[PDB]
Amino acid sequence: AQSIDQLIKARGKVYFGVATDQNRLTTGKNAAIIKADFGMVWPENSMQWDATEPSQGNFNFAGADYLVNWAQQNGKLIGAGCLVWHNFLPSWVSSITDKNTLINVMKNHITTLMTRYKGKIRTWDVVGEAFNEDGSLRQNVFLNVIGEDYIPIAFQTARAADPNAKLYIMDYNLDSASYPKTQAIVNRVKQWRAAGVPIDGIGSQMHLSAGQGAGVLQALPLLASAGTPEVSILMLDVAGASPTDYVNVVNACLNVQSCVGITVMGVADPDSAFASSTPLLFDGNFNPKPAYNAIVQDLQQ
Ligand SMILES: O=[N+]([O-])c1ccc2nn[nH]c2c1
Repeated sequence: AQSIDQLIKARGKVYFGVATDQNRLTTGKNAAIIKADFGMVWPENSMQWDATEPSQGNFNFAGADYLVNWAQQNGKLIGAGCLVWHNFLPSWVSSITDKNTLINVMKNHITTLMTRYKGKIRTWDVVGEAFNEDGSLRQNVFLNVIGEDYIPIAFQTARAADPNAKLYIMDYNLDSASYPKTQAIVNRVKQWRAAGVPIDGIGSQMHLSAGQGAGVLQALPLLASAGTPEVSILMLDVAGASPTDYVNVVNACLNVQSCVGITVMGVADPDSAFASSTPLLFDGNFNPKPAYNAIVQDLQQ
């Protein structure tokens, strides 16, 4: 067996996933590789705020429907996001200056997207990139205008929109247990859960430099100590694609009982935003790279 999704499921995890979108599925060998080797897809761009709600209350789902329908057509799980973050955020939103207006805009955005696909989506990334590197909360428009309540409200709204989905907060630079940001998200998530915020998961966005895989072995169990039902690895790529870095990340998930799976940022190196760092698991000829084969070896029993 050569599918890393099949192999990780045979170790008891839920999926090995990949980010994609209509533009990828219509070209190259992406669809064929995803069908063969991955068990879950995420929309890279098509579910982000600027794509789905380019003006207030005016929604569009052309790309998102394409991806969701492709996943259902091909028997793949779906993760989607990000509902509330500063990236891909239209200026019409970040121009809002008052709490109630932004709350209602945010709630309508969450509810409309999640209701459209109710029951079909495994995981929603509800809040993203909410932390500064020092562990304080990032002064995005949601924090600046709503205040700290925005995170409780976002999660409570998402739970109502689709109670079947696993609701995640996600961030990057959570890759060392000694880094302030990693410690802060754990402390805040534990506080938020004790306050009744339904945070089901922490997702670690792992855009890694060479050699950073080893730190994840202790960072991931730190993240899991916040008490969420789940943790996951998102947006994974590694500059140089060292088998060692990738195997370390996989082993971290294997060693964390609440880690449900791993999502890689793309399929083939030339299509990565970081293509020249050759950071993915397939080369430009769509052949599996040494890191892919090292994952296969690590997961086979
Ligand atoms: O894991 N992912 O590659 C991924 C990509 C885009 C997203 N938007 N929200 N969550 C996401 C996860």
